[PDB]
Formats: sequence, C-alpha cells, structure tokens
Amino acid sequence: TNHQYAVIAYFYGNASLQGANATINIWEPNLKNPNGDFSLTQIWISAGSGSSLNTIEAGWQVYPGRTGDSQPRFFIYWTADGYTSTGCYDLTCPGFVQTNNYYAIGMALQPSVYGGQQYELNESIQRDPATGNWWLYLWGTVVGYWPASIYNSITNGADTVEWGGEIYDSSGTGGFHTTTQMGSGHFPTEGYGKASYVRDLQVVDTYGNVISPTANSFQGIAPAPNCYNYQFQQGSSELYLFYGGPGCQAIAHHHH
Ligand SMILES: *[C@@H]1O[C@H](CO)[C@@H](O[C@@H]2O[C@H](CO)[C@@H](O[C@@H]3O[C@H](CO)[C@@H](O)[C@H](O)[C@@H]3O)[C@H](O)[C@H]2NC(C)=O)[C@H](O)[C@H]1NC(C)=O
Ligand SMILES: *[C@@H]1O[C@H](CO[C@@H]2O[C@@H](C)[C@@H](O)[C@@H](O)[C@@H]2O)[C@@H](O)[C@H](O)[C@H]1NC(C)=O
Ligand SMILES: [Cl-]
Ligand SMILES: [Cl-]
Repeated sequence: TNHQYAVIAYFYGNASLQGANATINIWEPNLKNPNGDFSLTQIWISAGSGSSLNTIEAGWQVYPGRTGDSQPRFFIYWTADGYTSTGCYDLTCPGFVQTNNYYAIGMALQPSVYGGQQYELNESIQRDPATGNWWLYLWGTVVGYWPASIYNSITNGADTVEWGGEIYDSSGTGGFHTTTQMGSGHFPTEGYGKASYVRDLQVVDTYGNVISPTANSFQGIAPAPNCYNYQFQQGSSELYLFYGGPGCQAIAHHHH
C-alpha cells in the first residue's frame, strides 16, 4: 500500500460499543504530490472483518483530487463490505442521510496556527438503539445519520474504534520518502500548538456509559515512524493523542 498512518485502535470484546467521540485538531498539511496525494485525520468506527467489515468514518481531509483545493475539509465515509463494492465519500452516493444543513458536508475548516490559535473539529457519533441508525453531531449540532439499512455487521454496535492520521502517497514511495505532511507536519513531541492532536477519545460502552480509555487500552500503528508518529500525552483532564509528522525526505543513497 501507499498509505501511512499514525493511528491508535480500541478493541472491544464484541460489537456492542454504542458510539464514540473525536475532537480533532485542524491543520492544513502540505502535499508533495497534489495530483493524487491526500492527508487526513479521522475516526473509524467499525464492526466485522474482511468482506463483512462495516465502517463509519468522519474527519478532515486535504485531498485536492477529490475536493478541488488544498484546504482541510470535513468529510465522511462508510462501507458495508470492506471497501469492495459499497461506500463513498460525503453525499456522492446514497448512504448517509443529512437531516440538518447548518453544517455542510465537505465544508472547509479553519486551520490552526503553529504556536498560535488552535481550531478543533468536534464530532460525536451515537447509535440510536431503537433503529441501529448511527447519528453524527458536529460541535454538538446534529448533521444526520448513517442508516442501519446500509449495514449488516455494525447495526447493533461496533467492536473497534480508531483515531488518528493518514496520508496517501501517490508518488509510490510507500509513504516512506514523501514530504507530504500528516497532522500539522510536525512530530508529536512538539506538543500542543505545534503538533496535531486528537482528544475526547471516548466510547460508549454496552451499558451505555461514556468511557475514556486509558493509554494502555490502545493498539498503536505507525509503520513509518521516522516519517509519521504518535505519542500519548495523558493529562489529568483527558488523554491526548499527538500524531503526525513532516514525512521523510528522499535522502537514501544506497549502492553495492
Ligand atoms: C461524547 O460522547 C457522548 C456519548 O455519545 C456525548 O453525550 C451525549 O450527547 C448527546 C447529544 O449531545 C445527548 O443527547 C441528549 O440526551 C437527552 C437525554 O438525556 C435527550 O433528551 C436530548 O434530546 C439529547 O438527545 C446524550 O444524552 C449524551 N449521552 C451520554 C451517554 O452522555 C457527548 O456529547 C460527546 N462529547 C463530545 C465533546 O463530543
Ligand atoms: C458484549 O459483551 C459484554 C461483556 O463483554 C466483556 O465486558 C466488557 C465490559 C468489555 O470488557 C468487553 O471487551 C468484554 O468482552 C456483555 O455484557 C454484553 O451483553 C455483550 N453484548 C451482546 C450484544 O452480546
Ligand atoms: Cl479486517
Ligand atoms: Cl516523536
């Protein structure tokens, strides 16, 4: 694959989670190859596996080939068969039902300032137990829902939630030698105001309580750690996932 990640994953014993939150620091990462590159930060809420993988996805993405510019834009995605034949971005296919247009799916977002003003995308996803519909709220305002009727394995709840950053490297370096940025383009050790974060790492358990997992409850993923990485910063108030990085320069020079 030509995707790279700095992602954490929360796995539950069964598909009974009832929702999750994500409050995602907004940035405008730079793409080295805008013809096909993209960079994003999102939540993935899933059940099943293989061709029965169902996902619920919301975040921000810089993807010029899809959106027509390099601004961070709010996006959604879903699939009901592990990305084989079903699912699509935003409202480009029948799927998500938007009930409130106060916020536009695809809207450009305000990017944070290095060492300055920070902006957050707060999204809350909540399963309605009477229907199986999954409702989306942004900054506390309803947008709409993913209907249970498009799904097969996530209608009763989810078994996995993932948060963090992703880049797609269209130049074929495997995401290992591209200066396409993830998050703010800065490594997590730079911390608040300089490296991007996800907070409100919360799930809704089977008993309906809101639970903020501790850091040891997460499986981390960073397959190109010299290029993009994550670091937990567990404060007293809440757990922070700091994530991203500048990418790696094409500095290799090997010869026999
Ligand atoms: C983090 O996730 C939790 C869990 O989904 C969010 O709390 C939930 O927020 C929704 C809508 O903001 C609450 O819905 C309201 O509930 C009352 C009944 O008490 C109902 O009459 C209202 O019409 C409305 O639908 C819901 O109660 C609440 N759930 C729980 C378990 O607390 C929370 O908003 C998320 N926070 C962030 C920052 O994303
Ligand atoms: C799903 O499983 C629940 C209990 O599962 C275990 O306990 C919770 C607290 C987590 O630690 C989880 O990872 C474990 O597998 C049951 O109480 C619940 O009824 C189950 N739901 C269904 C629909 O069967
Ligand atoms: Cl899978
Ligand atoms: Cl680091």
